[PDB]
Amino acid sequence: VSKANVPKIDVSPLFGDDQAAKMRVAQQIDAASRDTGFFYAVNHGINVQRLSQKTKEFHMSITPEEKWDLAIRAYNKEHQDQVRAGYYLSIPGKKAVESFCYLNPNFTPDHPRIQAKTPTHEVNVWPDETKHPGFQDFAEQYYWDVFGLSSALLKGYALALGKEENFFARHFKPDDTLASVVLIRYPYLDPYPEAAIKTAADGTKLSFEWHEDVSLITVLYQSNVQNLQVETAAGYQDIEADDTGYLINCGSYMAHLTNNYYKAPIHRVKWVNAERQSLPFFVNLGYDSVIDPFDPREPNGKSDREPLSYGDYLQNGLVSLINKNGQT
Ligand SMILES: CSC[C@@H](NC(=O)[C@H](CS)NC(=O)CCC[C@H]([NH3+])C(=O)O)C(=O)O
Ligand SMILES: [Fe+3]
Repeated sequence: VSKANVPKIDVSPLFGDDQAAKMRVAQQIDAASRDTGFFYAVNHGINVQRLSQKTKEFHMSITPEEKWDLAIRAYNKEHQDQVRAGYYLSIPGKKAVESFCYLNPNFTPDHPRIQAKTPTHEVNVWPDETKHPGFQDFAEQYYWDVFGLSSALLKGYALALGKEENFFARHFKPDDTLASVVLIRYPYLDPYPEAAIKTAADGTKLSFEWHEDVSLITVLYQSNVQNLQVETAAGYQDIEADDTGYLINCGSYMAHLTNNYYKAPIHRVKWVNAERQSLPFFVNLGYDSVIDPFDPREPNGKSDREPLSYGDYLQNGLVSLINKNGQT
């Protein structure tokens, strides 16, 4: 398989006030978005080594009892309110992956959307503080660090599409974003059960099948173990690993809003027998956020798509992804 073109882009100007330098970053985002759909954000300012260390400490110390106590409803019928947030268990002999998902720390018991029991909004669940000292505080702070990077990236995408820098960012707010962090553990297993390995039509062994992301953009940290592939006009291509940067791509809400000018790249996860991490941040807007679809390839910029609220998009997309590629 040939190597995919995934450029490294220094996104540091997006945190500053040099408008010309921001346009030069926006062009790089435009170019990558129009080519393979992927780029590595470098000079992003986040301490990813500490994120990996704290995540490993958690994954390797959590016990079976704690996983049931934090489990989503797909694994524990007693937790009917946990559709998104909580622990997603492995099934030894059958399913290797396991993970922990958390949402906006501002979704507290008194938040208006939590009081209304609005779909896709939940109060996070956390392990015992005595058993995992500092974990909740670290994880909540990580949400806000990656939120800050994501806001800066959204400024770059807006400028790239010919809009004002707050075009997307104005709908991405601390008090109501539906964004999520997922701490995914992909384990080393000896023997690796065949039931946990899928095979693509082209013969490639996979851990997760082809898909488009359910997001506006996805901001991903991964270990230094090659595993991702992107479908291009030249076929599936390997994405090189880089554990110092963030791998960025568009999700299907960006494809909808831009009329496929910036596509949501189809990508898949190869099977690798290695202990590693996949830590995505899905950049989701607010429940009622609606951006009128447009088309940057058309002179009048008009699109033939109907407006879709982010809440409707997200609820439907997450269900569809489970139906297509299985409960994770
Ligand atoms: C390289 S794909 C990256 C990663 N796979 C995932 O993260 C998959 C596909 S993006 N996403 C999902 O299952 C949606 C989770 C949504 C979350 N539960 C929520 O409530 O927000 C991986 O396997 O490495
Ligand atoms: Fe994905």
